[PDB]
Amino acid sequence: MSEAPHLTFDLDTPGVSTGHLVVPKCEALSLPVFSCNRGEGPSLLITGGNHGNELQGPILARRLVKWLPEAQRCGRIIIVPEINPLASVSERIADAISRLLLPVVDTVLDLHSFGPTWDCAPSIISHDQMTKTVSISKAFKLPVTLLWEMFDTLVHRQGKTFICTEFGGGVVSALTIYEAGVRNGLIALGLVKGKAEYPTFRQQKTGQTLETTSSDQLKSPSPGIFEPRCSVMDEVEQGDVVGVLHPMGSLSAASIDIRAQSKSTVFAIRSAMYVQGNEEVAILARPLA
Amino acid sequence: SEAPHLTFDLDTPGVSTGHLVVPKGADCEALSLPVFSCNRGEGPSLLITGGNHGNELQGPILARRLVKWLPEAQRCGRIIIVPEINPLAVQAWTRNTPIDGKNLNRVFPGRSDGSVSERIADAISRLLLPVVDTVLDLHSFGPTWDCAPSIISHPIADIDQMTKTVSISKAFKLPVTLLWEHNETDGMFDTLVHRQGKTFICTEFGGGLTIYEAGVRNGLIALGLVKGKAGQTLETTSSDQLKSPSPGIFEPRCSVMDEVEQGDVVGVLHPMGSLSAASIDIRAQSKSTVFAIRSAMYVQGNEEVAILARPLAR
Repeated sequence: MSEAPHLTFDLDTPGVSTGHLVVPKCEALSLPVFSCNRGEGPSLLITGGNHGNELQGPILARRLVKWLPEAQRCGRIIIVPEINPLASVSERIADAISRLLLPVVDTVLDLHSFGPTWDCAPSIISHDQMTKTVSISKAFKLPVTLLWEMFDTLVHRQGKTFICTEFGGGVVSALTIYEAGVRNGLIALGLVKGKAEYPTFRQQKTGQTLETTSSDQLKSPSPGIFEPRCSVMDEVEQGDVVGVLHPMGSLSAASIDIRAQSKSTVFAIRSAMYVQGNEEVAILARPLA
Repeated sequence: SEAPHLTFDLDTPGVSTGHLVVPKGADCEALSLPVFSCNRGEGPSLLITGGNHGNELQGPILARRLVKWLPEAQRCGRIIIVPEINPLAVQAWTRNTPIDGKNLNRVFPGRSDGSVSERIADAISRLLLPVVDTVLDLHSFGPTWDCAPSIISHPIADIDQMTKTVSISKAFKLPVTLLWEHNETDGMFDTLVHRQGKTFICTEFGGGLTIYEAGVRNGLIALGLVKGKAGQTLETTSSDQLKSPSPGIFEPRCSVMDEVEQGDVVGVLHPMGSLSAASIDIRAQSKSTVFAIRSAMYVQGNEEVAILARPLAR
């Protein structure tokens, strides 16, 4: 009964506004929102914090909120740094974003997190508009642009362009790499002045387009303690040990090797942890044919 | 009913593998914790434990490496290893026991008719503790923390015991040996150290491994259990334990091993309910080294976010 979702300020108000997106009743959640409305030009929504466990997205989004008042040349940029603050309520949060934010933007940039248990390459993932989405994605000049075969559905259910930058909690994340990349996308979109620059990653200034399919998505054959045996960006040969699975019911039993099925690059890899059978423990990727 | 017991004989010469059976109780069925024992006759006795907490797997992994290496490397004595003392926690991805909510370490020596954590503690205390003089715990500092590969030594009033334990700890040759009177000694510490007068060594694993391997090998050499040829000593006091003044998103601004000056920003706190409000700086109270620091995460007011340390007086 009581109230629909609402914003605490008017999005048509020129300049900078800060307020909340109130999601109706657990009780009401008030998600802080930043909006800079500088008229005609590109309209972009930036979201972060799907995983309350890994906050590099939210930190990058807050930095952007402080910087955009001086740098934003035109258009409209809405920033919701933390989408899952408590992290049904998840349906109602999705609904609030769909009703109040998605209608006003043409593009959505999700600062998506895999969680603290994965390491992954600083990158953009993509699953006509595909050509547009892929060119815009490459314009970020991140170390990897991945063609990988739900929030993209919401965004697609309004026919908007969806860009997904991937964050993980492992050693490979690189916050300044992601900053440089997001700035390159805002430059590419025409929202801020400047020239795109590849950030230095692993002592290099390069971008690479890779693809991943089912054979490259390595899964555990059975339950146990997964131990990674490679790092993000490692070039592996077919048959190389990507990780080892240790059994928990016995210290005499053998461990199981988890091997790469083809020559490929380690895009993401799980940290050491207990996994069930058929759980993905490494994402490999290869260059396009 | 059933008492806790081992499924094999510790006095069996050579390498044995089996289980420690924790009987059924009021909250769950019996548990079988795998145990390794390498008996090479007369010499030092040692228990090595991992997996007291469930979100730390480097200890369990290191323990399993020792299980495979000690059959050829152990020269004498007896080494018992339990790579995961809290399988319930390891499997639930939880810090403490998911059934009873208890931190297995703080409940030692437990009780046979208590909750699951208490029965696990009772089983270890009745069957493993009485046969060892030294316990090595491969301890989870916290997966939300990055900390130096180290041993944290808690000051105690018994001078010889403190001297012996600190010397053995330093002989591991890890990056840091940290003197710290944290008073988080309920359970296992009080049991082994104060009640039993034993050598208790805690190696620290944060959530941020060949260092640890080499360290534990040096430790084993120093204990006379493995033959071979095998570092900063720092202290942390209350002014070195930095806390958030209010709830928000903590953002670290320094890394483990960084040497910070008095007044340097160690981290920043971003307020949770506002994008207009300014962030709060969390500063070092003295020139010190970063021993441990939290990962970017949500914190409540007065939560510890960084542990700084200073070199011990020479």
